[PDB]
Amino acid sequence: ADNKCENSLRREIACGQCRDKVKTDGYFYECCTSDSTFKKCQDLLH
Repeated sequence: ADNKCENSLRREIACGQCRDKVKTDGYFYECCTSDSTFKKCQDLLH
């Protein structure tokens, strides 16, 4: 898929945080193109 975050600044800023917390390389690029993966990240930030 394409980089959704590239179009949504919020999605980019959000993934950036989880990328560090989750401590998983590629996570940022994964959640950016993964609606399901965002669910988990949404819980952590919550």
